Amino acid sequence: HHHHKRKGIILAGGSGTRLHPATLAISKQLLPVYDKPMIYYPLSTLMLAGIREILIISTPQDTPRFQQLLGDGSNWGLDLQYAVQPSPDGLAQAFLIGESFIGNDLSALVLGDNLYYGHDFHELLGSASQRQTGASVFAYHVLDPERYGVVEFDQGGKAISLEEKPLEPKSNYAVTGLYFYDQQVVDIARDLKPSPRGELEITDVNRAYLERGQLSVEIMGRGYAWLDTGTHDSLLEAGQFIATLENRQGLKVACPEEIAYRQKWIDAAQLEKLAAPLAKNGYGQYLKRLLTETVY
Amino acid sequence: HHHHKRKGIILAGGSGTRLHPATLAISKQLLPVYDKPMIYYPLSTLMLAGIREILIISTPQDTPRFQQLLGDGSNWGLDLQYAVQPSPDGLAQAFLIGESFIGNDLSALVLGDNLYYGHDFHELLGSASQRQTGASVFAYHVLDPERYGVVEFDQGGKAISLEEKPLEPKSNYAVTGLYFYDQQVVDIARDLKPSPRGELEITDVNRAYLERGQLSVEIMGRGYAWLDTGTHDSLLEAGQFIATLENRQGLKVACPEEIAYRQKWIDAAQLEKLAAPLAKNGYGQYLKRLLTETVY
Amino acid sequence: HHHHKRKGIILAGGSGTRLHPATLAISKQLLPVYDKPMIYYPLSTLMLAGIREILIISTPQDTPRFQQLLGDGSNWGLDLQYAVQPSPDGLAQAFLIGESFIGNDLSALVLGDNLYYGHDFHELLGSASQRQTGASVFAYHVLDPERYGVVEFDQGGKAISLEEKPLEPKSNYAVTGLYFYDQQVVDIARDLKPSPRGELEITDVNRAYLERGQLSVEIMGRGYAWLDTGTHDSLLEAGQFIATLENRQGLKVACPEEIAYRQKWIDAAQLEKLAAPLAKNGYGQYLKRLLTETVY
Amino acid sequence: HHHHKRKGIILAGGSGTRLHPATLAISKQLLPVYDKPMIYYPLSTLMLAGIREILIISTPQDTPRFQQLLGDGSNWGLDLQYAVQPSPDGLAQAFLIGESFIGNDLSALVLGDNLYYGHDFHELLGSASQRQTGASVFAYHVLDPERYGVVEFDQGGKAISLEEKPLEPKSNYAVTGLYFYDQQVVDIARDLKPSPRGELEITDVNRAYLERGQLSVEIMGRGYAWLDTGTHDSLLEAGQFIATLENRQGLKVACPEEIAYRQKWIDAAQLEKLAAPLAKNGYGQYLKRLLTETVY
Ligand SMILES: CN(c1c(N)n(Cc2ccccc2Br)c(=O)[nH]c1=O)S(=O)(=O)c1ccccc1
Ligand SMILES: CN(c1c(N)n(Cc2ccccc2Br)c(=O)[nH]c1=O)S(=O)(=O)c1ccccc1
Ligand SMILES: CN(c1c(N)n(Cc2ccccc2Br)c(=O)[nH]c1=O)S(=O)(=O)c1ccccc1
Ligand SMILES: CN(c1c(N)n(Cc2ccccc2Br)c(=O)[nH]c1=O)S(=O)(=O)c1ccccc1
Ligand SMILES: [Cl-]
Ligand SMILES: [Cl-]
Ligand SMILES: [Cl-]
Ligand SMILES: [Cl-]
Repeated sequence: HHHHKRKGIILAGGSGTRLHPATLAISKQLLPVYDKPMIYYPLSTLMLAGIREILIISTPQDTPRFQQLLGDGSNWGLDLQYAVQPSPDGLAQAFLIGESFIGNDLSALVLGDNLYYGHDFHELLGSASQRQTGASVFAYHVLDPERYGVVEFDQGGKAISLEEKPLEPKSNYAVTGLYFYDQQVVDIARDLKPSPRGELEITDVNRAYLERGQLSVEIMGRGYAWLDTGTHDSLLEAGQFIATLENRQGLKVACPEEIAYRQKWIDAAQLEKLAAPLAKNGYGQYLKRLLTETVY
Repeated sequence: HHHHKRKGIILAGGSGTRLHPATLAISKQLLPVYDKPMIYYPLSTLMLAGIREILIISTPQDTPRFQQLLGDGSNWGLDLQYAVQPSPDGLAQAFLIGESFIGNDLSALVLGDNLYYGHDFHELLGSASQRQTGASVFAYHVLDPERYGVVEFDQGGKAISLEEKPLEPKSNYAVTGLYFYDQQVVDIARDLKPSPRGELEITDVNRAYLERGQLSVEIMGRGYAWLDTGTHDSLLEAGQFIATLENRQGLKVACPEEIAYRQKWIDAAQLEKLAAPLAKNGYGQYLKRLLTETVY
Repeated sequence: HHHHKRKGIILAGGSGTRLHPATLAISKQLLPVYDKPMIYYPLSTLMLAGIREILIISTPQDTPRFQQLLGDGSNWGLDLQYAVQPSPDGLAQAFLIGESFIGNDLSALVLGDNLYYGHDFHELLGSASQRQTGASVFAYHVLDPERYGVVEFDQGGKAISLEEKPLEPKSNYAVTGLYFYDQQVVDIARDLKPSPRGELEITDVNRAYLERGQLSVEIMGRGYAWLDTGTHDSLLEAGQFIATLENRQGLKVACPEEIAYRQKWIDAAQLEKLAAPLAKNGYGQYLKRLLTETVY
Repeated sequence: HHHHKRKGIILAGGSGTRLHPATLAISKQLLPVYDKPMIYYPLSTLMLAGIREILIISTPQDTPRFQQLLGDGSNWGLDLQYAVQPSPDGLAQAFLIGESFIGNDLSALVLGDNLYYGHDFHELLGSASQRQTGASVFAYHVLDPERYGVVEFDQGGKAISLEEKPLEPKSNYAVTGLYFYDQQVVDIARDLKPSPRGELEITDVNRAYLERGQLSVEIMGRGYAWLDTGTHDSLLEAGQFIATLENRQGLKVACPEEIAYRQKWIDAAQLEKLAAPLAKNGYGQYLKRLLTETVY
């Protein structure tokens, strides 16, 4: 136990009224994507990147529920802490809210409703996580880049501009909801002004690194799935996508107890205890099977 | 001493740990089925039976959230009351919990995780609602009767036995989660002894009515969909099913605002106000279109 | 000189290049919807109307394949004939191609890519089939009327105009792909002039009947599913929709063997033989179960 | 044009009666998976492995249809040839049928109903394709390894046995439907005897390489999708899986014209011509867009 290198933040704050009435009772990032709470996925992304000290930011109403779901992290070899965003005034506000949590360390922000799947994903993040200066982002080809921060490249494949929700996007490349930053991000976030939309823009954070030549924009290839959670239709597809992978394989995607176990943050003895409450359903069954099966 | 309509109950309590970890932060009946919380579907079903006075039974933990979503019903021409079920002791327990709520009235119990769709469904509920003594249930042909209460019929089509979760079902006709009762149900329920599963069984209730010759079983035809919400798989399918119908039709299934509007429990002016806070999203836009479209 | 029942047509011709490359090797109406060829669904629809004598219209290239699948109908208590449509010149062309087949009889046209599901669907088809003069069509509320023939109603609910693919639909009520005709349709069809699209339009046919006051439009309610097969997306959804119903119920939608059995066009002994060559798979096992289960 | 290094074979032969009636009219590998014929996927796998000379083996009935779909290959920079398997007497029969096509060259067999997706898939195949001696296979963790050829590993992660459809599988690792072989496979196939099931087993081919220490079994990781096409349910999931990837990305999976174009087997001028017939639908639109868009 802990009373209060790279730190993680999950920004799991309010989506406004766009998925109401589904999200009227509870924020989106506590709803299941197939067999597990949405937040398990970005949590799992951070743990895959090797990050164990992690701040979860949510609305004032829902922190108790996040706190309840995940606890202090210790049962999974994590050190979790919690903070609140009172209004949805931009994703960069994560760096103001998390300022004292970050301290003097390196950091990474993941959106709490972002789903990543694919091969060698541990290596793709460990590469960004090892770059100790500047920021690292990921660009992914999408059909509807107007909804996102859009990267423009020159003919030699070098990032030359970023634009948030452009009316005429410059490419089909969109910045995904996963960001790695050095010790400069907090101080860049403090200097931000609200945009025409009344938000502290993460795209402004990232343009400040671009303007200094310190932004690494790596291509996240078509062979990776960055799954859309923005619409009722896209939530549905995501659960369909995860279910098809888990049913085919008899292996789970973004099972935090398993990831902990593979990183050796918990031992056999602890995994076994975590299997015990859930032993009557499939998820406890999965976790027990992992004790005696070799999975390459 | 000397003496001189039908209330509804929705049971939306603990699904224990069945669907953990998806349901760890929030109870099943608030998870979305496509674009609206699951509890809207059975609420709509009672509304369609003509029932305006309704008791929602939930866990102590989740009652506030049902209340936040649903309020007192006044916005939709209903009256909603709340009660808690501290321990999931079985479905027949709704009648003890709801004894003061029911009083000397007729009742209807609906499971808070049961979705229905189909044609003349209003009329099928009308005929059970207007049967003023005894009980009515609905029998539906399912692939896996062993999971349900099962009705055995004789060669005349008459109901002759009921068995809860039989290993060797006598038919494929499962009893759906919607039950209509006369003034005898509370007394029947008080006398029940817990099953060996540690549960007060709705099927024991229906058997009492059967043994007194006061149980109408109606067939809910194959042209109706009675959807499965028991697993992560079936839940996903339930969302796909609704999405497909609403995207095809430009009409919603189980939109409580709409149903109150068509029942004339609320007027055009009242519906316009309900639309306003959701005007940016599709749900609010749909409520608005209903004002100026004849829909047959 | 001196003179003294209803045939069906299924149009399963060229979808041109719309769904190429999926449909390059094989026509649309033979692609599966879940577990059975698409053409089974509209065939089943005619069977449900009581119609036993049926002409299948396909491309010259694909007729052998319809014939290999369906034969002459004798196995299922029907009589199937075949005709070809060398150029996709429009739906009303079915009446010229099928003129000798129809003779002096009543008719019914069904599109070979149109799926229907719902309750009392038998009865809804019964009332159109038994209307012996004029034409009957069905109007269904859709999200995208602009893609269909659209019915405009006056405030009494009476059909007053029909428009093919209007840019500004007068209602959301599209005319479904199922049409019932008296002995005037062939003559109406011979007189049509091609539309500017180079097509003989079914909607022109229905307008002739409207202008003579002999067009019944019945509403196919929202409790019916009329499924979309026009796109790769909608097709996939159509398979998901059927799969969900059949997996839930342990019953099939549009199983022609079953429907002949229940119509008493074939007997138990005949159905047992049809089951045999499919006995290893689920379809054959289902046919076998139908012999020894009462299904209401 | 060509009249009749590594060669490819696609075995797209009969699945018997297990998907009847869906497959009664046409073999499975000509049915669409979402927007394209199933065979496009394994074709695309071979082209991704750098293989351009390719033999397509099908039933006698369906060769004309495969021939019709794909032609001589020349429009896509391939050299296709066709041959027939008269009865389904085992996957190893591909090497007897293809003996003279193979000649003295290296070879690779892909099953015509196998779908692969994932990142760095070009590199994973180019590694197997470069190993000039022995055979290379892939092992993938699945839920139901009894259906497949199953690999057993020792504690150091070395393949020590292969078993075809074991009643008690030794691991959850299954051999996928993609095989690379040197000049020995033809002569090993000729010496095979039929199994207890009356088939020339590909697993026997691969055990012969294992017994000689010449089988490379590489793990295909959980971050890759090997999609199941064996059941109606699994076909459906696959089309759902592909559609979700293509709709999110605005990029296609296994578009052979695109792969050809990226390998430089056809130029801009040719791609443009292939866009022309399909210009009115999305797939022609996709191909034209590829002329003027840089996709990393
Ligand atoms: C399918 N993936 C996955 C894995 N690859 N792994 C393997 C794993 C686990 C711990 C450390 C490295 C690796 Br590789 C795992 O244990 N769980 C997984 O869900 S993943 O890398 O694409 C992924 C991990 C976490 C969140 C989202 C996807
Ligand atoms: C699709 N259905 C439906 C309707 N039929 N209706 C029409 C309606 C509304 C009020 C009273 C009668 C009728 Br009919 C509606 O307004 N909303 C609906 O969702 S239903 O009858 O099958 C249904 C009602 C309530 C919950 C689930 C399905
Ligand atoms: C689900 N339906 C259905 C049925 N209702 N029936 C029952 C049936 C059969 C023959 C005659 C009347 C009736 Br009811 C059946 O045997 N197979 C069916 O698929 S349906 O009436 O909506 C339908 C029939 C034909 C094609 C598509 C749907
Ligand atoms: C999504 N994939 C994919 C690609 N990766 N590519 C990129 C590509 C194309 C040609 C040569 C190398 C690469 Br990388 C492509 O052009 N089409 C694709 O479908 S894939 O490598 O996983 C794949 C290719 C072919 C069949 C099945 C999957
Ligand atoms: Cl990639
Ligand atoms: Cl019915
Ligand atoms: Cl209806
Ligand atoms: Cl992997």
